[PDB]
Amino acid sequence: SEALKVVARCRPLSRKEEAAGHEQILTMDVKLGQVTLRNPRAAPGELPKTFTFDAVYDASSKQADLYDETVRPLIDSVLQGFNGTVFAYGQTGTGKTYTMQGTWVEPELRGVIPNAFEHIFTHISRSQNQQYLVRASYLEIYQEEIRDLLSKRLELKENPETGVYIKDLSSFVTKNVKEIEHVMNLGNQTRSSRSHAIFIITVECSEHIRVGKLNLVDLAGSENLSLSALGNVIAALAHIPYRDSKLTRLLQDSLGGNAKTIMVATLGPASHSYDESLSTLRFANRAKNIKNKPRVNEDPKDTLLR
Ligand SMILES: Nc1ncnc2c1ncn2[C@@H]1O[C@H](COP(=O)(O)OP(=O)(O)O)[C@@H](O)[C@H]1O
Ligand SMILES: [Mg+2]
Repeated sequence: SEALKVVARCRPLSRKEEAAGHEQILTMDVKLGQVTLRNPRAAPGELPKTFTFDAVYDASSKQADLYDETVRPLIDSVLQGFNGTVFAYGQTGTGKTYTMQGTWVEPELRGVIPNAFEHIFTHISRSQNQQYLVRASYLEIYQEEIRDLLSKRLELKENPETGVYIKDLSSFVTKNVKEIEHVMNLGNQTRSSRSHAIFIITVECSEHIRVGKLNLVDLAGSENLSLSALGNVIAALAHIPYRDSKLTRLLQDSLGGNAKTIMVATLGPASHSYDESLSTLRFANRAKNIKNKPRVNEDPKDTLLR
């Protein structure tokens, strides 16, 4: 058993936003993992609300910090045959994509996905007397239709032993960071604030075989039936209605199941979005009272897939 780990990230205030006359209202205390929100429409005597998380990251926080401190251990577990999930929840414009992919490709500015690639293949090539098979899949849920970004409309099936899976989901084998970076490139080329993006990395490992799955999820902006389903599942967990959306059926394991999960609550510092921030913080605050039970995974001799 283990708690869902929630962390907060806040992007900088923009010139554009200050030009419009918007005050900053989000403050963080990085030592204490805390977020504080001023209500710009607050009565005299009212105290800001403070939320506490496992870690917080503010405007001056760098991409490597967030990776090495919060996410790197999740990916080391995946390398040892655990299932892991990272997902970014937040208002459009607050940095879900910046966090997950990066907007820039340079090593210092990459997001969690391209760093996970670096991490994974460095480990592999440091490894000895051990064969790893890495496969990557890249899909999108839009209007509760699963689309395959690397092909199409795909269907969801729930078999007894194996579990919940997707029919005909393409899944490319990747020897390199170069090769797995090409897959993500072609996926992005096929693709945004209304859709959910899921990047899946599997690592079969033989020394005698383990398998770890990693879901790297960039959700639709919290402003959409799937965000509502996720809203209700979290609330029940913290009868869970997983079947109310394609998204919550897929993340079934990451939310009260067989996986290590990290939520990245992404926030904007500005006064025009007090209510959207509040909603995110409250949601991130429920999420941290969710308990998963991650196990290490066996893998059959026969894992032949196309
Ligand atoms: N921490 C950050 N530091 C610098 N720029 C950021 C940060 N977070 C977001 N941005 C930038 O602000 C914009 C919004 O980020 P994005 O990830 O696209 O938001 P979302 O995907 O949640 O809609 C992008 O241009 C992005 O490059
Ligand atoms: Mg985005």
